[PDB]
Parts: sequence; structure tokens; C-alpha cells
Amino acid sequence: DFSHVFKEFAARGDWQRSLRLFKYMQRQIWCKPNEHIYTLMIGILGREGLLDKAFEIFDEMPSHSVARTVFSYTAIINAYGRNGQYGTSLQLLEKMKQEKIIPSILTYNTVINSCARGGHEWEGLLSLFAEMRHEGIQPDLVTYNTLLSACSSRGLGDEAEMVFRTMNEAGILPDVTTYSYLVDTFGKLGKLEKVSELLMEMEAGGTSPEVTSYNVLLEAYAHSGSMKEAMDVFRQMQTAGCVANAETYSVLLNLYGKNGRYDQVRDLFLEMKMSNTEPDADTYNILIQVFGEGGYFKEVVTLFHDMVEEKVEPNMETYEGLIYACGKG
Repeated sequence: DFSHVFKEFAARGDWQRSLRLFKYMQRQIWCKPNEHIYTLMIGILGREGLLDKAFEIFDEMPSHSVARTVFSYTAIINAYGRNGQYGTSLQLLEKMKQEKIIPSILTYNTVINSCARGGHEWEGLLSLFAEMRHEGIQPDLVTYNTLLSACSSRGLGDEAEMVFRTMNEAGILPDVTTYSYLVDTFGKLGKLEKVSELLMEMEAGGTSPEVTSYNVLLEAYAHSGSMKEAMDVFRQMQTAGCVANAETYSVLLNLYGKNGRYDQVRDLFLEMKMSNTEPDADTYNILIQVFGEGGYFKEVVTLFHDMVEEKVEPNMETYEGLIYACGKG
């Protein structure tokens, strides 16, 4: 009953009430707190930023005859890494290793994430991974995603290529997370052929490519300036069958608009209208502005008349573009 109350207080943010209840139960013989209650209190203190209170509660465990486990060390390492203290997490891991405490896969993943977030070199992450592998670590799906994101955070071109190839060459690849991380890594160094490769691996892996992943691929293709690759990514998103909003349609309009023909953009709008894509007022403002600069002052007026019935609240940009088209025509 005490653990459930502590979990409810942590989910509700009642750190003060939880600390008061813990301090009251510490003096009660019939309600002595166990290691689980201490870990819950430490987590509730760390979630609110009470590092000093959490450290005091962890230190008072030996005076209260409370057993210490790898869970407390992992929670401390995670709390240290959440503030960018990679050195503190490394020191805590070294102290746990010196204390004959066998680290787990979760602790190693948390240490790697803290080192990646704190700005540590890729050599340190590689050494930590080698030490974990030499200690018989257990790989996991979230652990694989974090290991793939590590080399991406490294920022090196070779590191990005290794992050992209770790899922492919090893034969074990996640559905969306690892593919998205590898695509984001390849985008920085430059994905000459990995842009379509990540989308193909995500699609033919056994699960349809997510709308978010296909939209990210289309945005990466548009950022590079490849109109053909963006059209291919849009066609792949449409063929995949995943529920996609008009974000890719707006991206295509911004790109077709760059071309200025805006015939592809017009098609994107018609495709959004037919496939019941989520209409966006920002996309309307963007498309209208591009169309207005091109001409179509009457088409802009018709679009405004249609949006009047569409019950879409306008904005500064939409009204400004409409009145600019009206003044120019």
C-alpha cells in the first residue's frame, strides 16, 4: 500500500508529501520502509530536481539497515546524466564496479546516453561499449536504438556511416527508431545513397514505413534540393498506407513553389483534399502566398471564399497574403 501511494504521489508531483510520509514511516516499526520505498523516494526526488535530498536519502540507507542494489546506482547515474554530468555518471559507475556491484544493461545504456549528451568523444563511447561487451552485456531493442543514436551524436562521418550500417550488416534492425536515427545521422555527413536506403530498409523490413519516417525522408530530400527524390518519397508515403497529414503536402508545396510551377503543389493540395488529409491553415497560408506571387489573384479570392466555408480560422499571414494578392490584382 505504501509503494502504491508513493507511485501515485510521484505521478501527481507530490514530492513534499511523499518525503513527509517516508520520514514518518522511518520512525515507525510496523511501517519500516524497504529498498523499494527508498528507490521510489529517490526517483521522486530526482524527478523534481532534489539531488541533495536524494543523496541524503541514499546515504541514510546504511543507518536504517536498508539494502543497496544496482537499481539505486542506475537511478543515480540517470539523474546525473539528466543534468549533463557525464563525469559524475562515470565516477558513479566506477564506484559501483569497485563495490563489487555487477552493472546491468540498463546502467550501461544510461551511462552511454549520459556520455553522448554531455559531449564526450566517440572514443569514450566506443571504449564503454567494448567494456560492456567484454562484461557479457545483454542487447535490447531500446538498447540497440540508443547504441545507434550514440554514433549519430558523435557527429563524425565515419560514425554516421557506422550507425547506419550497424542495423543493416548485423541483420538486426528496429522498425522506425533505428532507421530514423540512421537517417538523421546520414543527413549531416551527407547521404548520397543512404537517404533512399533507410526508407527502403524501414519499408521492406516487415512493417510498412511510418508516415513520420516518410515525411522526414521527404523533408531531407527537399532540404538537399532533389525534387525527384522528394516526389519519390511522397509516392512511397502514399503507397505505404500509413495515416499521413498534410505536412508532406505543405513540404511539397514549398518545394514545388520553389520551382514556381506550383503544379505539383496544386496536385499536393488536390491529393490532400481527396485522401482526407488533415487540413492546416499554415499550409493554406504558404500555398496562397506562393500562388499570389505567381498570379492567380482570382484563384486566391476563390480560395479565401472556400476557406470561409471551411470554418478554418485565419491568421496574420493568411490575411496579409490575401490582401496582397487583392491589391496586386
